[PDB]
Amino acid sequence: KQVRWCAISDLEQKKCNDLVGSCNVPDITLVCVLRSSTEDCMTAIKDGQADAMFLDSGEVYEASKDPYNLKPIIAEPYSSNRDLQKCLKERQQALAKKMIGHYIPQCDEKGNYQPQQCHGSTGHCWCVNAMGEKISGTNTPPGQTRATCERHELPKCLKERQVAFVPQCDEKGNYEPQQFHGSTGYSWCVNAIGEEIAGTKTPPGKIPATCQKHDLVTTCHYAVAMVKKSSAFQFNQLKGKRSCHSGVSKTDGWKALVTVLVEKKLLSWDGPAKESIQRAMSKFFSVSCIPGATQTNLCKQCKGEEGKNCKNSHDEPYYGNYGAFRCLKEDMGDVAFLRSTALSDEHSEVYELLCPDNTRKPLNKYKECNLGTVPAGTVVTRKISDKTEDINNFLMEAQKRQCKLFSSAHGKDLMFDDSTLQLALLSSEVDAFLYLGVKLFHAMKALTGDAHLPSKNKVRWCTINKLEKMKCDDWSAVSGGAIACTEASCPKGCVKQILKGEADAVKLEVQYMYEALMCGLLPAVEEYHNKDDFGPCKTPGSPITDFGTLRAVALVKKSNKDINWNNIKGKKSCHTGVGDIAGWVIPVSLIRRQNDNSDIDSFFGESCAPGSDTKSNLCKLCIGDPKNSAANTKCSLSDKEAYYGNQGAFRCLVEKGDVAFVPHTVVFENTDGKNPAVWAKNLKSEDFELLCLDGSRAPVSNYKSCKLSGIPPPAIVTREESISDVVRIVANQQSLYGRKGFEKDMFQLFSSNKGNNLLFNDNTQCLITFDRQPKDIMEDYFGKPYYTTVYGASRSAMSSELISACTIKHCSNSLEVL
Repeated sequence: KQVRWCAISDLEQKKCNDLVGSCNVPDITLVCVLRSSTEDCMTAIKDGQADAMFLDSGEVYEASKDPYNLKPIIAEPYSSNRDLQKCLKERQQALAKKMIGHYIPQCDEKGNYQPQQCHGSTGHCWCVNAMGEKISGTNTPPGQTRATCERHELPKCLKERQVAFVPQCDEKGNYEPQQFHGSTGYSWCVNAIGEEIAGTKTPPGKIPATCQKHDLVTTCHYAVAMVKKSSAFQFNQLKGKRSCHSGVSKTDGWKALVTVLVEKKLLSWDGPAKESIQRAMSKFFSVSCIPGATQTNLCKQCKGEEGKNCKNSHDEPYYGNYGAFRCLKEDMGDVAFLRSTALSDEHSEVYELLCPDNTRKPLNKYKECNLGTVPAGTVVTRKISDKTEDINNFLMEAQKRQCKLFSSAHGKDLMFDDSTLQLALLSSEVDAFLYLGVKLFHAMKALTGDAHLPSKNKVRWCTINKLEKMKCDDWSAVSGGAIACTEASCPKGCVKQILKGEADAVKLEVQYMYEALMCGLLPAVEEYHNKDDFGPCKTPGSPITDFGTLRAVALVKKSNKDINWNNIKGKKSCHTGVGDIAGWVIPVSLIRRQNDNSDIDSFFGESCAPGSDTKSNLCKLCIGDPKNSAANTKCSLSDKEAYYGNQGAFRCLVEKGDVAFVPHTVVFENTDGKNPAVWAKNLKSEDFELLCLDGSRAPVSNYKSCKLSGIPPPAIVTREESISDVVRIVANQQSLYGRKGFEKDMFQLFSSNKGNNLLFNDNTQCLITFDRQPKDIMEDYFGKPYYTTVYGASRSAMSSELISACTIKHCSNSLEVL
């Protein structure tokens, strides 16, 4: 019902009052809280005196910590080569605007851009490639012959696959990051457009380089150094010069420049633990105006009034990009460090750029004469997110109602970057780390001084609950400084901690694996479950007969002789639950692979898949709670189902089913006398059969050959610089607290008085160092069958915030490169 925005200057508050008066959003009132600087506004938000504010990307990492503890919530979205049905989304967003006479993208039947796009109110038309970009030169006014529009929707990867080394592309048609030559056995990594990145080519037999995912994006902004053409100094002569900066905490004003100076060996400084950055910089420049700085000489050139001088605020006239430009123009500085948004051609007469290659270039080449790419700013609120909903509602309704958000007659870049086109809500999961990405986050961390000092003799294990934490603390007490503990909420959070340099290793089930391997983490060791062969564990290296991995299988009655694999469409199927690998994942994957219509809600009839829609066919014959008429619990992902799990899905094949999808063990777990005492009394393991791929059958004890696929074992993961460490520290720790370890009376790695299946599954036999075969990482852990069947042998089969954070954003002028 009310949203308080924090303004850092008088001009920002004037724009805020303007928007209070003009922008009428129903049921949400706007309020302007005035503070004197950026930091004061952050504090006011932390104190609940205000609700949200805009921040530069560089100010984000320090905002997520004490004494602010803020999180990003609303950012500007970038166009990329990963967007799907972009025309439909853009058309919807345009139709949602409360205005008339604006361009509403025209879509065809299939959700693709019409090659010709017209602006209705003006009569202008133009041509457009698949991603909506205007083909240069095709804008035609009314009354003039329209440019004939071709259909530019063939991607470059598919255009290269034809006329043919044959690359591998994904379902949409982009480049797979890992490329493998079929003629000459080799492996390398490629760009977002197919360019081979140097230093990655690998002859066969050798392990291949770990390739990283690339997204091609447009409209990137950069940090630049600007100098008047009359001056004659270069980059490595900055020492002693007078500088103008946008702000002490901005990326375009401070942080990128510092990273460059350090890499260029120009800044006399070693580490942030013994001397702050501002000291070294104050000794580097003579006099400067760097808003927010605490060194006297770094504020001499500023022109703010008494008390307003050198603040992170427009009250300081030299604050911001345009403030630094004004500082350079009035000759209060020799070089201005700012963003490529303040660039204009009206300035290309007097001003030029100053490249880190000790050369000068005109403004228009800012793409090749810069200090780094600068991500867009973000709206931030309290990490507790008590007001995210209201802020998002107000901002998006103001965008629909065409309020003057990203412009003002009072000044430039007030409240928001004036270069902002549209603001969109981020996932609630996104914090500073997920927003900045792994690389940029680690860079911010190393710059602020929180860089962790790696220990090659201590592994920090991550726990997912308090019971795991208690077992970890027992292990750490009996460990002798080799095992430490960290706390997280879910395995995904542990992977985040590992990538943030706050933890070292963690055991992941296969379901969490695809993301982990996608972010550069490798398997150090794996969980052995073969209850019958302790050979490979007592002498580390003795060959492995079988790993004890689960085998997903389809189990049927010998009574129903007609059910074969090539006719499973329509039969009552049985699933352990929506999410389980053997009970749900493998079958639906193989189905959408072999039957191209790929509809599983209609493929089966009256299946029991606990976890699907209560009204669909996937929740019939699901007897929910036999003796509980006080609650309807049918089709639930809990034991309140009489069909959840291996046992519950086995009840289905004997009751009202024709086929079940379970691990192979279930048949031997509830038959042949070793069964509970209700429904599987006189049932034997001979009365059942398995379904194989070629459409035949076999006895149950053929799960090695008549199998759907193989389930990869749970794996302990860590970073590549810790493998050789973690492995050995595991080995040392396994000869002491394993099953046949020396001090098994002190502690067991595979049992606990605090709970069951903590840290590792209780039926685990031992841990084995993951051998790194010379092939793809996913193909090595998952195995070619599982990989190809579930993920389609692709690195684009999944999209989450974490993979988006492990992504290199390849900047380009446009996606027209096809």
